[PDB]
Amino acid sequence: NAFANLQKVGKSLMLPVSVLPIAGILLGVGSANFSWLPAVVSHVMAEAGGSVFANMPLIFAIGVALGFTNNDGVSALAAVVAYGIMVKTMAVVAPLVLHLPAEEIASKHLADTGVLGGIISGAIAAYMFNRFYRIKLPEYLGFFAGKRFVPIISGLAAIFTGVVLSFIWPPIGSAIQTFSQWAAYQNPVVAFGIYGFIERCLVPFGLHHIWNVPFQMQIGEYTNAAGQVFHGDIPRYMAGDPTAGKLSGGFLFKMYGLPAAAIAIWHSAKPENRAKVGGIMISAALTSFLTGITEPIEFSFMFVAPILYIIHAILAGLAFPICILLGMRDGTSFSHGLIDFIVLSGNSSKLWLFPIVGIGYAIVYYTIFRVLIKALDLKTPGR
Amino acid sequence: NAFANLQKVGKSLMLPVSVLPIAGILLGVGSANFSWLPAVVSHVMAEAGGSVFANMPLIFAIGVALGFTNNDGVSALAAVVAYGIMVKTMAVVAPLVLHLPAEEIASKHLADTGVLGGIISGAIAAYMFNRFYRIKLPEYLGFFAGKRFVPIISGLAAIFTGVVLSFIWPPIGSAIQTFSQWAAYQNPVVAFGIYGFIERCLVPFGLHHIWNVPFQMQIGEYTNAAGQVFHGDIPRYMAGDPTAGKLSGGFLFKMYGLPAAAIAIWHSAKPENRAKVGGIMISAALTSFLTGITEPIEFSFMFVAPILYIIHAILAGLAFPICILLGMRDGTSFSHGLIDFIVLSGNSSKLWLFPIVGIGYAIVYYTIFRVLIKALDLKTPGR
Ligand SMILES: OC[C@H]1O[C@@H](O)[C@H](O)[C@@H](O)[C@@H]1O
Ligand SMILES: OC[C@H]1O[C@@H](O)[C@H](O)[C@@H](O)[C@@H]1O
Repeated sequence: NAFANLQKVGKSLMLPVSVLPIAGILLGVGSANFSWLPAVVSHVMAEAGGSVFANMPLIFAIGVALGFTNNDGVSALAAVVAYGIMVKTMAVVAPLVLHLPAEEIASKHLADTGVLGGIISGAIAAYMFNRFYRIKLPEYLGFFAGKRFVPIISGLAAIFTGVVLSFIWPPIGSAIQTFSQWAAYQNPVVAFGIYGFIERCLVPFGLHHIWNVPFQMQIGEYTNAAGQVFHGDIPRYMAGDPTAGKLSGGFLFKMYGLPAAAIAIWHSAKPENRAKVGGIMISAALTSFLTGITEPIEFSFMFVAPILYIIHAILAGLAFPICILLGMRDGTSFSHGLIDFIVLSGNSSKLWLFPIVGIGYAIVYYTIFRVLIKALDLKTPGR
Repeated sequence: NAFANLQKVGKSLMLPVSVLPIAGILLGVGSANFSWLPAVVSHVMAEAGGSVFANMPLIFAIGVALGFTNNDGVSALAAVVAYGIMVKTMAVVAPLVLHLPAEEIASKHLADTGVLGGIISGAIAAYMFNRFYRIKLPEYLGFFAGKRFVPIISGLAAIFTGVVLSFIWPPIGSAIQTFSQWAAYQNPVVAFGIYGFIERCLVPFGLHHIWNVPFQMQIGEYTNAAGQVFHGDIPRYMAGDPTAGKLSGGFLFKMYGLPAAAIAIWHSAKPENRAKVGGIMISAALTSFLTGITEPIEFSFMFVAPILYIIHAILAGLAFPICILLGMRDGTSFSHGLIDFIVLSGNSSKLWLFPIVGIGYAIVYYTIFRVLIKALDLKTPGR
């Protein structure tokens, strides 16, 4: 059941992403320094959003623990304990292993685990909960027995894992740093084209959350004037990173093409199966256009027309290079929709080109889908 | 149902306490600087325990949220978000309200909420979960609907509450600071005598957790060489505070008298109801002697012999002044037992007097219970 196990990783890694909108509303608006809001309000909102982003590794740990424990809050408490213990164990052991000052390591994040550390801590907590949450102790130790024993063993395992990972990290950490530097600053064009293609390829099976975690949460490192450091395209754009927003190509298809593809599916639908198909597809198009959720649109032609899905994946992969080359920069919280498009427009660049290239993308999607449905006789909804 | 509501507060405030043993094992041993352990091991364990104690307000928020949401992990995630948002909102607004530098406020903790802030955040998260965890949104916004909407509204409410409390705190905070200073440094004798008496009076109904939260977690302020600041007798003793350990009077009755009271109950039991009574009471005595859990012993004579319970409460209240005056200093993690007595003995003082005064307390309890059962015909277990 490896395939199902991988899915639970995707769902568990999605939950930390679902709480980004509150960070986007606060940090996105606050960092924009809108003239129609007092500076105090913007500063407070920015600080609140930065607080939300400072706990992202802990939120990931909680997500993993809840995903692998049927959403039990004691597992979340164990994840908190284990994440704290592991982070402090690594921070105190790594200077000894590397024989370098702790301050330099912290500043350069040589031993920093971040989201991966949160995932490891949450996995430890989930395993300890699943094994020991029914542990029977001697009658005179019955108090610590059960869910009460989970945090203690989780913390012990956490300190052990902290020592082990303080020994193990340097190589994998250097590899991760090199990959992040490449994909963020050296060749972001091909990097994010591949990201888009692989994400569309993985969306059918739920692994796109796993594939997104690096690009959305880890690659890149931006520090604001307050000294807080952000990792990933999403937090870095919300924080106000001029180099972020490389995921802006999501808008081009999510808000224009997939809705245009749905419109094409509606039009190509038979008249006897046209009204209901149009209702379903307009609902899906509105969903993808406002929130950015593509699954109602993509699942319609995911299996019946694999050729259409491959063409969509290629176009989506090309969307990100198009925006990067054209300078179109606008970020999202969870998925690329109109709400995120407007709320997060404060730090955007060339926001006017988005409707233009979007109309182009809609025309391309509509024409391609209509032509290939007529030619290849693809059985899109309503057939 | 106010009485039941108060109970849920006690249970919810107990859960943060139940994860103290891992802090006690690590911080208690690590801070002791035992010669039979390498300095590196002790330092690592101390840092891990300090990490556990740094998140105590967050652990309290999670406890409240889980207690008032039937232990749902999404409520814990909402509590994390809300606690972070509220803490940074207060830290950024209070300097404006008080017109004082933020650094001075943070150092002196003038606007610090701590455990109370965690409780407030957890209450916000629990209320928002209970109200909105079934919220129905427009079909095109269905993604944010449900448990996904709880963290966003919880964070908004958290920032609003942060502003309100940054306005409201100074008076109540000054009152709390004065009470803590008094009970910790000015008249700890009467303070902890009253604490013991009221704790024994509230144990029957579960409010003793609420009554303990201030003394255990808030009164006092100790900072170690690492710069971490601890609040409450328990963390301060674990950290190595010479002035802490005022709860050491718990041992005198929990490990000696209540077990001695159980032995007296066994002896006074009728021969036909003596073997099983002795088994039950020896199990209870072992529980209270090792872990410190008094409920098995106290509930035996709680209702049948209210006079005995009142005498026990008075003796327990006198226990803490006795230790304070005699200098007997030894701390606990959750309750006063032999495991905590040994593990946390590294920072103890006059550990030799504990068995002596304990034998005295056992003699007193045994004599009093036997005499009053023979005289007043109190129907202790086995009658
Ligand atoms: O699965 C929900 C959403 O997750 C986002 O990260 C993806 O970009 C979208 O394509 C998807 O609809
Ligand atoms: O209720 C469990 C335990 O809680 C502790 O805080 C009290 O000191 C004990 O008397 C009690 O047995």
